[PDB]
Amino acid sequence: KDGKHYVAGIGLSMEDTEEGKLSQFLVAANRIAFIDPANGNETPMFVAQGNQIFMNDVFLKRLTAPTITSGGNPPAFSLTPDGKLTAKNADISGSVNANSGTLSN
Amino acid sequence: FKGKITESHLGKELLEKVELTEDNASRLEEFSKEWKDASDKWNAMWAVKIEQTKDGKHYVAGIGLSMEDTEEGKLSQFLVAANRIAFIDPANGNETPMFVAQGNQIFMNDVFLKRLTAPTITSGGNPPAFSLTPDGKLTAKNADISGSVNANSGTLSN
Amino acid sequence: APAAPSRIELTPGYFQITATPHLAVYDPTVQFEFWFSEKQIADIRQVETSTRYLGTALYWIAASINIKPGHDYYFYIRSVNTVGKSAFVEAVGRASDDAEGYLDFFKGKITESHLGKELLEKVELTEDNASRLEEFSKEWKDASDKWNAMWAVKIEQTKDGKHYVAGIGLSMEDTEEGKLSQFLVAANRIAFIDPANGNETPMFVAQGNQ
Repeated sequence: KDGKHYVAGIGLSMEDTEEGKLSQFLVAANRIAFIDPANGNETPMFVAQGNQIFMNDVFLKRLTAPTITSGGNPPAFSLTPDGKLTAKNADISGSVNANSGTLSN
Repeated sequence: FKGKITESHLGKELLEKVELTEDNASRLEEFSKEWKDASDKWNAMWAVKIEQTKDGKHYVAGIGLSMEDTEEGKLSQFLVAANRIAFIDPANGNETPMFVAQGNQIFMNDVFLKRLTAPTITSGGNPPAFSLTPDGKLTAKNADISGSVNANSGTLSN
Repeated sequence: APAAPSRIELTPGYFQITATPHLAVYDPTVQFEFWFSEKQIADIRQVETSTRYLGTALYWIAASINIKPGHDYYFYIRSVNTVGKSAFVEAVGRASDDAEGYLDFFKGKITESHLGKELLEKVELTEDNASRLEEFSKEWKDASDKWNAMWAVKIEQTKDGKHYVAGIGLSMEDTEEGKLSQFLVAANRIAFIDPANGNETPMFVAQGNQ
């Protein structure tokens, strides 16, 4: 288009390195979407586009994220790489072991 | 994204098509077509759409990669319409999947991230050990903080 | 008249809920009628009309794709005998949440499938330094007069007497409810890249269960 190129494609390959044969599945596309058509469903449940991934409810074993946000401007809760935890309320059924505290009441 | 996929070429190609109508009729299909649209520009798509009919109802599954022409430029789209998308690492003959997507749910093993934006986070369980809700609530069993706790109010037993 | 059960235990499981009752007074001559529901009904007299009839036994297990993890489902349990039915009692149950357990269940389900034994568990090629690509799309009828379809590209190689296999497959097979689709990718590195503006940095890399 107007002198600029656009290339997309999928590919499964098995190549060789000093260790042995390594397999690799690759998808180069601007938007990768997964859709479950059960009972005629059309809402995607995994859409990756522009270095961003949008997913529905997800089940996990271990997460390693240095930044976690609740969304919104003035987010509701947030954890940041400096160890900061920002929240609006907190119930703790046991003990709060802090090195310092500043409370109004 | 559902709307954008519906307003695409594969949305009415891999889906919205009702080929075959009688019971026990199954078609295996795979095409590779590039053609010029009404906008005098080329759109291309390669797809494997396999469909079956049972009790008068249609089950269609498919893989499809296309690139079409938007107003600003060419957009490429890879789509997988299936009831269960699974990724498996076969190293040393492993069969346990590491990414299973089914029914608007994604199950994964440990994952590394740069930034997460989730309103609800749960530890899993009847009474979750820890939880974070969109109303700003942090529920936990113990809280060890190496610095300062700056709060408007506090209610401690001891 | 038989009394309502004192307690109901519900063992969770991967896409499944167990249900066994227990009475304060033991009586082996009574059975239990079990009904399942997804949404709570305020009225109790129309549970028999608005809930699925799970069955009648001393205990039951409801295992289906419809039951999802992280969701609360309702069970209506009653005690019946030669005298008559008893009062209906509510119970709340959820499936398991362990992603490791669900991935083990999914490994079992994939192994108990046609692509599981197609892209894996095949020992084609035996000599060293031998490789083959094989792309096939076949539809065939099973012994149960149902049709199963599949399309798979499989790469296999041999080195120093060991087999390295990778594959990409899309299939729809027959299960006890009808037909179910599946898309399997077996490879040592699964990468998603956005090539806009000459970008090569992947935005999703799956490898080594990470």
